[PDB]
Amino acid sequence: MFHILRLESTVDLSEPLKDNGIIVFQSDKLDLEPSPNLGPTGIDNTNVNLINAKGDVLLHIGIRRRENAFVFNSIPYGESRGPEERIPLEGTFGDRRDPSITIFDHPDRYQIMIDYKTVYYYKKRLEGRCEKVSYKINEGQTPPFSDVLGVTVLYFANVM
Amino acid sequence: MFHILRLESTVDLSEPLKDNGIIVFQSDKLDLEPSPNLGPTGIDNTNVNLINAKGDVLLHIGIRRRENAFVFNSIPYGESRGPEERIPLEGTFGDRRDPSITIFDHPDRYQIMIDYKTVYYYKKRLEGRCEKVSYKINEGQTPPFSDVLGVTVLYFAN
Amino acid sequence: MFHILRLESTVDLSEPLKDNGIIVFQSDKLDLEPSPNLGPTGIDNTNVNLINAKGDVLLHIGIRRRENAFVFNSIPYGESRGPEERIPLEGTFGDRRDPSITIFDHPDRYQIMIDYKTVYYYKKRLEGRCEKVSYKINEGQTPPFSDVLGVTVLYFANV
Amino acid sequence: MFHILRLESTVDLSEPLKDNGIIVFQSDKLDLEPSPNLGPTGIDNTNVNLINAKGDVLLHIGIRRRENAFVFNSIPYGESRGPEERIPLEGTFGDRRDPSITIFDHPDRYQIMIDYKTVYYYKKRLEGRCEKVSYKINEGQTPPFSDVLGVTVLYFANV
Ligand SMILES: CC(=O)N[C@@H]1[C@@H](O)[C@H](O[C@@H]2O[C@H](CO)[C@@H](O[C@@H]3O[C@H](CO)[C@@H](O)[C@H](O)[C@H]3NC(C)=O)[C@H](O)[C@H]2NC(C)=O)[C@@H](CO)O[C@H]1O
Ligand SMILES: CC(=O)N[C@@H]1[C@@H](O)[C@H](O[C@@H]2O[C@H](CO)[C@@H](O[C@@H]3O[C@H](CO)[C@@H](O)[C@H](O)[C@H]3NC(C)=O)[C@H](O)[C@H]2NC(C)=O)[C@@H](CO)O[C@H]1O
Ligand SMILES: CC(=O)N[C@@H]1[C@@H](O)[C@H](O[C@@H]2O[C@H](CO)[C@@H](O[C@@H]3O[C@H](CO)[C@@H](O)[C@H](O)[C@H]3NC(C)=O)[C@H](O)[C@H]2NC(C)=O)[C@@H](CO)O[C@H]1O
Ligand SMILES: CC(=O)N[C@@H]1[C@@H](O)[C@H](O[C@@H]2O[C@H](CO)[C@@H](O[C@@H]3O[C@H](CO)[C@@H](O)[C@H](O)[C@H]3NC(C)=O)[C@H](O)[C@H]2NC(C)=O)[C@@H](CO)O[C@H]1O
Repeated sequence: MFHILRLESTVDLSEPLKDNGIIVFQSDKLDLEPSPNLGPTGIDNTNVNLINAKGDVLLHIGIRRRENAFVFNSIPYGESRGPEERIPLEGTFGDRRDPSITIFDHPDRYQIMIDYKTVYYYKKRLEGRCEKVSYKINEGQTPPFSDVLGVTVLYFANVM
Repeated sequence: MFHILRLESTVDLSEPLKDNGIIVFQSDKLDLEPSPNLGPTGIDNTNVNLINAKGDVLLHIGIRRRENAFVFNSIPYGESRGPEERIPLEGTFGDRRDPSITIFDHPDRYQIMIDYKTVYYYKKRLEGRCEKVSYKINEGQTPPFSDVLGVTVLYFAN
Repeated sequence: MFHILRLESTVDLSEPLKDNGIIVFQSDKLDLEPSPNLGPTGIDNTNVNLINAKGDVLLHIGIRRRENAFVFNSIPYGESRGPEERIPLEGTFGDRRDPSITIFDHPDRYQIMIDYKTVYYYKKRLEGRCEKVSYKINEGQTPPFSDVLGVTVLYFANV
Repeated sequence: MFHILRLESTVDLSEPLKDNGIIVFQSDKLDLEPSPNLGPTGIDNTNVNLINAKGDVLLHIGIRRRENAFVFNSIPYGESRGPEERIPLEGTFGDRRDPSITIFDHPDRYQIMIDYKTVYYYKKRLEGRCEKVSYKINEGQTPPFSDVLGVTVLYFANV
């Protein structure tokens, strides 16, 4: 289904994401210039995340404008981050004034696409099905996307 | 392309909608119960609109929960509404949680679908291409959809 | 729902086309040059047809390479054709080597698209829902499309 | 892009399949009962294949109605096959009358779907991009699909 995902909020999916589910995060704007306001955290960070019932972040997708990179990671509920997996940020967005981040579920990894082009395969690290998604940003910053995202959960059979 | 359309706002399209353009208004909420607060207007009205460069509402689609109806109309810039064309509200959205209103452009009419099922063909009345879309509601009411809609502009296939 | 439609054959739809049904005839080839041989009819004609249960051709879409024009019409079963509605052929095909003719059903008219671009609205003339489709050509000619077409029936909500 | 693929033929793709290319083989018929005639091979085998420029079968997808299984493998041109990877046949088809086998390319593997539901991930074994596809059957048998398939080559951005 479709979900409205407001910046700084978590939305519950209607049901756990089934095998091979696809999640599309849609923004209507793209601003790759770093947030004019860095704020108290010292890290320009806007992220989307796939969460399980327990609250673990199965997949964290962070955009780092000041670091020229995407940061992928998994974060167990109430625990610290795992090791980061990073790819350069430049050359990913651009072709769409309305950028999208799509994740395709696979048995042991997530296929991550930017504007429907695959940029990374992230090996799963934590157990459980995705049941929630979030869109967060470090205190006092402005995101690279619209402050509201359209999130669509779909299956291959839905687009065929 | 994709647009975020907030309640009581107008969004400009990236370009004028071309012939046979398709505009999909997506909500992640459905609440067919009339707005608990009716407000000063006395009319429970939440609507989406297609507007030309000149500010004319080419097509107005109103949801009237208190009247069991959809109201379609066109409103010239700074003038009054045209005659209203209505159809029942019941049996359209049903209870699907993410309702959508899709408008498919034709040369002389708009095909209107609720949840991708065609409900009405509205004969065009005003000239000009759709260049902006809006989402409005009468003072003091709560809408039957989410307060933010995802609006997608597309053309059949690729 | 997908169907194989060979040249000079008719194929039953799995069920009649429902309101607002979309039928897409897909070819893997395009050749707008007239058929090398004209044959005995003297009319270079290849066509696809939407037919009801009683055999009536609800909508006939003919491609006339030598006449520079599509021909639209309806033919009751066992009777002669009605008045033809023509549009030029030039300017339709084709942004692609695998052309398609898509028909979108509407209560009173069909919307005809070439390569998903609308080229004409044809007012319905005969009663009944489309339950079969055909792909036909005049004796001794070769078509502008592949000798086999993929026909897909879909609805806006599939999409 | 669309292509007509006849049984016992090989069709060239428009260009080598790019990363994440999706290939959909569509049939307008489904018949899982074993081929009435088995033939001299003694193996009821109908298959589709993805082939590179050198003629190597990058991926072989075989339906074995008398063995209750799909057989996946890669076969270098003019060389014997490698080890087979199999999954049961039962429970994959049956939901629709027009079955399809989709292959979604990944860097080191092919994601295989039956009726758009993923059934297997086959690790790539041979080098080179897919440039041809084929549809074959053992001598004297009839296939579980129509004798002509619609083959669509697309990329996620196309849907
Ligand atoms: C102290 C130590 O052992 N080493 C320091 C590193 O931990 C530190 O790396 C940065 O750490 C922060 C906090 O973990 C990272 O930011 C977090 O990233 C995760 C996803 O990986 C995300 O969920 C959090 O939202 C985000 N935090 C905030 C507040 O934005 C950050 O990416 C790391 N940066 C790196 C590794 O380049 C570095 C800081 O440069 O210092 C070490 O001394
Ligand atoms: C002069 C006279 O006696 N006529 C009365 C009608 O005017 C009245 O119609 C109602 O008028 C209002 C105001 O136009 C309509 O509401 C508006 O609807 C348009 C779309 O058509 C929309 O753009 C506006 O947002 C909306 N305005 C508000 C404030 O919500 C309303 O739908 C009409 N209702 C009808 C026709 O039933 C009718 C009864 O209402 O009585 C006549 O006697
Ligand atoms: C009254 C009279 O006899 N006048 C002649 C016209 O009938 C004739 O028109 C042409 O008629 C032929 C045959 O009907 C048309 O081709 C047919 O087109 C229909 C669809 O409209 C198609 O289903 C048939 O397959 C097809 N027949 C064949 C054999 O291909 C043709 O389009 C008409 N051409 C016109 C009207 O320009 C004209 C033709 O010059 O001659 C009159 O004498
Ligand atoms: C040690 C030894 O001799 N091994 C024998 C195995 O080779 C044999 O396996 C069967 O082999 C046949 C022929 O190779 C297999 O069919 C082939 O399958 C490939 C794809 O894997 C396909 O491309 C070929 O078209 C196809 N050949 C024909 C003619 O259809 C078949 O799947 C194998 N069946 C098995 C292994 O279950 C087994 C068979 O019992 O015997 C060994 O002794």
